[PDB]
Amino acid sequence: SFDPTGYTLAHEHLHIDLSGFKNNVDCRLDQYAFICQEMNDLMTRGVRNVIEMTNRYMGRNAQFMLDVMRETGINVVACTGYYQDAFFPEHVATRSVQELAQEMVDEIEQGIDGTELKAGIIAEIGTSEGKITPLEEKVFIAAALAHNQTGRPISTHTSFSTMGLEQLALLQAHGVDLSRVTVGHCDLKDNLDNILKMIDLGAYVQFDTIGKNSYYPDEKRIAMLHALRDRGLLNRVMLSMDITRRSHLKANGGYGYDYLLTTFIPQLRQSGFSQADVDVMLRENPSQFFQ
Ligand SMILES: [Zn+2]
Ligand SMILES: [Zn+2]
Repeated sequence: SFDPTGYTLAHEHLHIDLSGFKNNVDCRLDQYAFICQEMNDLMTRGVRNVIEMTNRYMGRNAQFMLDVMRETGINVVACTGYYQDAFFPEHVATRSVQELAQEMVDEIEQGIDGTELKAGIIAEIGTSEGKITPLEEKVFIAAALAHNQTGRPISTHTSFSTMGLEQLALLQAHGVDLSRVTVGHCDLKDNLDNILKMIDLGAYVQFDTIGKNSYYPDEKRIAMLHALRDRGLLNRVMLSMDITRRSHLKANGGYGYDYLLTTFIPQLRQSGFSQADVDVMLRENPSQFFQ
């Protein structure tokens, strides 16, 4: 299963389909051969695990993930949960918070999509830009309930690096040990103040939008990583690319998942990070958090 001797990409999508919400086939990331080739490339750079963030109604495909693992040998940790307000199915409003929690618990305990594969994390649970809507609050409470019963960690989605502290306060008010929560997308803006506060509360933070330079530059992500390294806070930071589109794949003229290792990490080491510093974020942290 999980291989603690190798690297872990903390937030990725291997099979996601948000094409129906957008009317864009680019958002239907389901090109098997290409995805398998990308996993083989990751394997050559020491990656052994990928935490998949596609929950049921985001277009998850357990069989596809089982197949990718069978073909490449990479380990994929599947998730369970609900996305964000704009993408919620109608039933998030009509079901009770208890029913939502039960669903997440069964996906963790029995299996997902009719297969033998089980969800290993409650994720990607998100909030909207600059606000937590009533339905998102309900989903976060359900996540808290499912975590309090199964102990599986919670991995979130912050919209443009907003509301992270609010997500933590909500989860903690519902009995969640914040060391079991990792805040996604903290790297889409100058977000040091919030990040330091989140780490102070005991949560893990993620710089998982590496390569998405039209949103925020990698140079600035590197500067923020240095601020964390300077304060001895690297043991709370995890990394990823958050690949979501066909155009992100190398076969389609994109940068691919391994861009993290072929390009970003080399720039990070060039700016001063030791390989040990890198290994804390890519190997140590995930092994301690995801298991
Ligand atoms: Zn996300
Ligand atoms: Zn994502």
